[PDB]
Amino acid sequence: QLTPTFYDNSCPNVSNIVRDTIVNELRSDPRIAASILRLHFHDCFVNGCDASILLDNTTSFRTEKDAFGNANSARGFPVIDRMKAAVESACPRTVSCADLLTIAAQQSVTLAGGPSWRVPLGRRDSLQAFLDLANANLPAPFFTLPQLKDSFRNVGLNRSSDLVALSGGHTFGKNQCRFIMDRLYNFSNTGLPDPTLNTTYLQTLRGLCPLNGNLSALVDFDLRTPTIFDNKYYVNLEEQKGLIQSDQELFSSPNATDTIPLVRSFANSTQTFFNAFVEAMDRMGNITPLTGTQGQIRLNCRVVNS
Ligand code: HEM
Ligand SMILES: [Ca+2]
Ligand SMILES: [Ca+2]
Repeated sequence: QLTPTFYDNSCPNVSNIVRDTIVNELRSDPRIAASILRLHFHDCFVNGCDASILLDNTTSFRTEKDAFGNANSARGFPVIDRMKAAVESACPRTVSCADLLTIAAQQSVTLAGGPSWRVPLGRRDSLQAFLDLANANLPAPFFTLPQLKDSFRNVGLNRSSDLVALSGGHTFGKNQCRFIMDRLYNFSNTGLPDPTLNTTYLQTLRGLCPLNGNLSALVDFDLRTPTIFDNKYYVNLEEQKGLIQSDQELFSSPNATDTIPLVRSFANSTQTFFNAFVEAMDRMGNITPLTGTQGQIRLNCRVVNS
């Protein structure tokens, strides 16, 4: 069983070291908090939160960094290396990369203005990386609501609250133009923009992402508060201003009978959202962890101990 007090004796300063690292990084890179939260999400959805995503290529297995959902998208790896080194200095061979990334994600949310809580700890590091599983398990922005639900259920998160609350991670961070081009100019081969996208916002997005333009250009997930972790993400959905298809479907999908009331509840109360986010975050953080003597306490998050 994972427990929040796992390192209270072996490394009481772990959370503070993680926090300090993120605070320093945020000065030069204001997007790092969002990036780190996403790394934890992509770690947990592939064989569980086992730091498998942090592993680099080997001649025996490919890195998850080359998965469609990670390649030229996932970032912050050097920052994780930095805090790991700092933690290894303070507490040699004690804190796993899996736990480190989980704490990093929580501290990132808190630093961005979100809720503060102690995440369960005790996870251990994987002995391999899973590229094929990452390609299969990571959800895509073009997924329909049924597909999004399927993706979450596939890894162990059955609740619509899990999906709606965790999607709130898009209350900050960036998204490439490439992922919304269809919504803007030719949605589902209709030759028309996605009808669930507010027409005024449509114009704004088209200006940021012109047809035949730079597909790697970045746009804010939350037009209200781009870098603050708050419930504004849901207010946007209510006005048909979710950025990607997967965001707006939580409110507009024909299959959203169960998700609409959740979107409204989170848009109506910060407390309700934050409570749900922490609950869902801990559930995601409890996905098939290696514990006890299983796996290792990786010294270098990029490679398995030898
Ligand atoms: C429900 C399905 C989800 C889909 C389809 C999805 C899709 C995406 C896409 C397309 C991007 C843009 C990547 C890029 O342009 O490089 C992204 C970014 C992001 N996602 Fe998600 N996401 C989902 C769920 C989540 C969850 C559960 C979290 C965390 C709790 C999360 C947190 C983030 C953050 C913070 C960013 C910004 C990262 C950065 O700016 O570096 N996402 N997501
Ligand atoms: Ca993983
Ligand atoms: Ca926000």
